[PDB]
Amino acid sequence: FFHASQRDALNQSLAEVQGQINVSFEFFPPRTSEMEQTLWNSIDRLSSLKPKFVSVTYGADRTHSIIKGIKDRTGLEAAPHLTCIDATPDELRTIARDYWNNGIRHIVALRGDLPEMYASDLVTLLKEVADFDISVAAYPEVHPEAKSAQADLLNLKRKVDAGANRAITQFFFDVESYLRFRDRCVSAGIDVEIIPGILPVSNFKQAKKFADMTNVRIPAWMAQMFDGLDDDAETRKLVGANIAMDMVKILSREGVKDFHFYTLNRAEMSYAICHTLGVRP
Amino acid sequence: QINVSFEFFPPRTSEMEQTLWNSIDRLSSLKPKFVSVTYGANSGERDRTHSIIKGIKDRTGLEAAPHLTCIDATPDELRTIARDYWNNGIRHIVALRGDLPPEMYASDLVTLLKEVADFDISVAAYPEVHPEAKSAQADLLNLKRKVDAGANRAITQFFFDVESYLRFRDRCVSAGIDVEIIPGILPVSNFKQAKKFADMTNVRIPAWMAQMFDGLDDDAETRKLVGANIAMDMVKILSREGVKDFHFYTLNRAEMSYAICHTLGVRP
Ligand SMILES: Cc1cc2nc3c(=O)[nH]c(=O)nc-3n(C[C@H](O)[C@H](O)[C@H](O)COP(=O)(O)OP(=O)(O)OC[C@H]3O[C@@H](n4cnc5c(N)ncnc54)[C@H](O)[C@@H]3O)c2cc1C
Ligand SMILES: Cc1cc2nc3c(=O)[nH]c(=O)nc-3n(C[C@H](O)[C@H](O)[C@H](O)COP(=O)(O)OP(=O)(O)OC[C@H]3O[C@@H](n4cnc5c(N)ncnc54)[C@H](O)[C@@H]3O)c2cc1C
Ligand SMILES: NC(=O)C1=CN([C@@H]2O[C@H](COP(=O)(O)OP(=O)(O)OC[C@H]3O[C@@H](n4cnc5c(N)ncnc54)[C@H](O)[C@@H]3O)[C@@H](O)[C@H]2O)C=CC1
Ligand SMILES: NC(=O)C1=CN([C@@H]2O[C@H](COP(=O)(O)OP(=O)(O)OC[C@H]3O[C@@H](n4cnc5c(N)ncnc54)[C@H](O)[C@@H]3O)[C@@H](O)[C@H]2O)C=CC1
Repeated sequence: FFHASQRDALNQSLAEVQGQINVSFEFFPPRTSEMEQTLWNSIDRLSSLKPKFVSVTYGADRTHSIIKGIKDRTGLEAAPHLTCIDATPDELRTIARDYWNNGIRHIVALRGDLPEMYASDLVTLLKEVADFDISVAAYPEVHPEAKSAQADLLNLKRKVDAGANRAITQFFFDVESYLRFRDRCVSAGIDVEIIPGILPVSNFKQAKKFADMTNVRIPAWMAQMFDGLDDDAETRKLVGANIAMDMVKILSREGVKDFHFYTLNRAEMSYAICHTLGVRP
Repeated sequence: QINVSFEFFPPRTSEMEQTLWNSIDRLSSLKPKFVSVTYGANSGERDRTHSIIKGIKDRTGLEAAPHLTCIDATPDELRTIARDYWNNGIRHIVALRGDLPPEMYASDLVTLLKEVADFDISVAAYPEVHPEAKSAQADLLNLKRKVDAGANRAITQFFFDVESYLRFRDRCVSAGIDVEIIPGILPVSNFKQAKKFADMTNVRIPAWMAQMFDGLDDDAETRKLVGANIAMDMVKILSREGVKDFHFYTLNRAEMSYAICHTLGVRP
């Protein structure tokens, strides 16, 4: 009936969007020789998809090196992450110029976490220190430390007004949440795209942990979807890929033409999802 | 409230033999309503089909339905085979005619089986019409004949255009065919092989699907994920349309069908 014809149109419209969807991949500095091997293999694999750009997380660092290793190994725009943790404004400016003179003109401005300065201040700083393409974080399901939804929302506009080139959302599994949030944004005056951050889930346990610490919700249907798969890595991957592909299908239909993938240094899942989006070698 | 069944085929090599039993153990934990095994005239013969059925029965205690064709087989041979199965606990048979290399049609086999014993009988249905049918009307009338002859249920040829199945089911009901029209689901991980199958059976492959597998000839892992996504989508749609039974053409592989069943609520 309707559900049948709807899926056909939805799959067809996605098939036609092949070629005009931008994707970016997020990685993290490896802590072992094994993970280093995995990372550089995922980078080589995902590079064939010619992403808009790739980013590297910032702890508290090999971040700078990896960025460098990428820009010259593949020649892709590498955007390093930067926080306000354990660093003074003077040091920050140092690092800033230390990147600009290295070909790095794209940075993901973030506050960071501790076990007194906000992201907004870092945005203005990078803008005060130079003119980088600032990418900040957005939270469709409100950041934990936010006073209220509107308060958190107003902060994003504050970061955008500060000079943020674009916003990248925290991962989510409730598509409605993202959509209504994106509406709330434009309805608030923010004129930048709220690029959805996609987390392809193969390890539900880890994913559930991340969610609890980021105030992200795990809809019941999803919890049921992975229930009983603790010892079935292969099935978890198929189920996880299915969920991600469906999510990115709905978003694509809703006009979203940009996606940021939390690869966790793995390429296959993100690679497959991109494939369904028309992003191929 | 969803029931499932899995179809396997007689292995022709030691490696496939290994693969098959690994899949049987894996899938058996899902407690399928029944499992079936195909028949290949020039690819295994009925002894190989019989062998697998006996193996499944003795090893899992699951209902195993052998596929039986009436081509190049005399009525007396068929009765002998039928009686042999029945006395050995095999009470479900997928009655098929088999491809012509007229004699007797599937409906004739159904009638012949019911005479031997009160067998549980499943017959083939084609949402996109059997390729040799004089017409869609005649092909449907034939399904009616097979059901009227004693067929307990119909199992459709695989399809990728879900609406073709939905429209077909409606025609069956309008035709008075009251048995269940169980959709045959083909999870695709090897598109080239699936396209060959589809082309030989006039099963339509939607443009979006052909595009989905384009460029993955040497990427088995991506084909699996894409295929699983397509399959899970289909069963979800079908499930919402009242389908309570699914038959999986596992091709002797378990992962894809296992995952799909999981997303359907069918778990160990
Ligand atoms: C794409 C992405 C990448 C990330 N990468 C990393 C990484 O590499 N390294 C890392 O350490 N962390 C990373 N994080 C996590 C992030 O640093 C944490 O979520 C952290 O809690 C700070 O958030 P923020 O950067 O959005 O800062 P902010 O935008 O400052 O938001 C944090 C909180 O401060 C509140 N707020 C802002 N201004 C004010 C004000 N003036 N008064 C009162 N309240 C205010 C906000 O409402 C919010 O609750 C990432 C997150 C995303 C979504
Ligand atoms: C679930 C399923 C399982 C299968 N398993 C196997 C298997 O294990 N082994 C194997 O060899 N094949 C198998 N097949 C394939 C099948 O045997 C072929 O499609 C075969 O050509 C027809 O078999 P049937 O049982 O549908 O025969 P029938 O139902 O007799 O149909 C065949 C054709 O004859 C027509 N017809 C019926 N009566 C008449 C009449 N009196 N005059 C003229 N035309 C008539 C029908 O409209 C149709 O075109 C399977 C198919 C399905 C869908
Ligand atoms: N989206 C988020 O909320 C992110 C938060 N972070 C925080 O910054 C820290 C330093 O970065 P790394 O060196 O990469 O840490 P890490 O090496 O301990 O973690 C590696 C990667 O796992 C993922 N991850 C870890 N904790 C996460 C969380 N709570 N939520 C979502 N994803 C998470 C991220 O991709 C991270 O890059 C992380 O430990 C984490 O606390 C980092 C990336 C994303
Ligand atoms: N569901 C269907 O349409 C089936 C059709 N058949 C036909 O009967 C012939 C003889 O049987 P086998 O010796 O097993 O052949 P085979 O040995 O060439 O094929 C082995 C198995 O692969 C699967 N298969 C092959 N072709 C298929 C098709 N077109 N559609 C769906 N599944 C297919 C079946 O499980 C079959 O048992 C097959 O070659 C095929 O043409 C057999 C089983 C199922």
